[PDB]
Amino acid sequence: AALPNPYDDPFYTTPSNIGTFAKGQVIQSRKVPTDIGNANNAASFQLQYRTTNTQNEAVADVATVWIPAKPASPPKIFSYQVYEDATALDCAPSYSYLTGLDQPNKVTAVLDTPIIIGWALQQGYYVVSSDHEGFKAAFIAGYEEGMAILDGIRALKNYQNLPSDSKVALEGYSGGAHATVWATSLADSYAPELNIVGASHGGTPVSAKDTFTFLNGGPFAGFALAGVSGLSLAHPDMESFIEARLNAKGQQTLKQIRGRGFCLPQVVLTYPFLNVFSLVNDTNLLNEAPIAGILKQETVVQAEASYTVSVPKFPRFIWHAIPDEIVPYQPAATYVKEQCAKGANINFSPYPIAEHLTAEIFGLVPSLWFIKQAFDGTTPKVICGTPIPAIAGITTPSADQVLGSDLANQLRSLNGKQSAFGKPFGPITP
Repeated sequence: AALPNPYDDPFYTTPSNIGTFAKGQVIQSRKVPTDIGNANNAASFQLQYRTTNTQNEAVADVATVWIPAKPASPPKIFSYQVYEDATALDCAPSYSYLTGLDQPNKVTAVLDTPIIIGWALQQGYYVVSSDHEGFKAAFIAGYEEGMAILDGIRALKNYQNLPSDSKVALEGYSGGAHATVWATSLADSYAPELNIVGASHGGTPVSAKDTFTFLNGGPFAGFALAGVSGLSLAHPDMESFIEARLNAKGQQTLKQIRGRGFCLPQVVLTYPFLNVFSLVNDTNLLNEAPIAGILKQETVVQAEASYTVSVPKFPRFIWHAIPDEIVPYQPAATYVKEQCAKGANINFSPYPIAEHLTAEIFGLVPSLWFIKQAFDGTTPKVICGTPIPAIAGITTPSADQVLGSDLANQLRSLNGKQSAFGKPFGPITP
């Protein structure tokens, strides 16, 4: 690619004086060439900034920002979260965004991603996409991800000298939706000064445990293992518990998934029909200390949580395939149900006839339209959590009206094309 592998780059290291930096303070910046940056005539930069990890230690992270040629005013920050879905450093979004084709997780940056970030830049929004997994690549570690994203937004504000009351919106799907919901959940306590006006996420993993039990032993069982890997990297007490119980097969498998170049496509292809419990000497692994307690912390479902879960009050759009075969629908429906009961403002779009990858496209145009409405202060008034399948041209403007001819044609060409997961994308409308 345009830069060396992150493993070979001192930009992806925490400096010794990291404790002198405030949360979201920029340590370093560099100009980078990106596919999206070239396509939209927007300057892209990488920011090394200070953030906080799960163990509450000061650490560095990297985010990619795009500066629109003609910015909207007042300043609007669009925070985009990718479905990285891996536990290796070079799977980082920042590296995948670069011009080049050899990045192992390149696929996460070339399908619907350029359309979304492209659209935001054409609106004049400043765009930030953080490496939400951090330098340890702790996949599905909620506190790690949420804090990294919120500091990433702070980093862009600091870098571009944007006003303290700049409007913020967040968007993501799949693994990116987990990162997004966690950022919105931690915003009140960790980053209350951020003017978050809206959020939009779909195919959302809201419970680490429920996603694990859903995926384990099936064709996408690699993500169950990746989740175990990522949580362990974020929780040292879980790491030690699992390592002591790993058999010979388990020890080599855990090393493999954390190895350089092992990213989303490798996770998909390598571990179909893997039972994660065959890697340890205990089937009751999840119900035991300290794992049971950690899983009660690594959820935004109040019924499962061992803490009081935040209820973001700003307008939100949440979509999901009811028949989702990768990220379970019911935990996400329960989350919406719980949030609405405690006073959330959620536009809920469950699709009765869809899959994980087809709902990714079905909810895209409505997602972006909702975000523009959140920025303009014109989100529709709905009964919280009432099922309204969102359809471009019916419940929102058409793909061409929202995206323009160029980006809508790019979205239409995704129909029948292989995704990161191997499954094909479908049409814009169900």
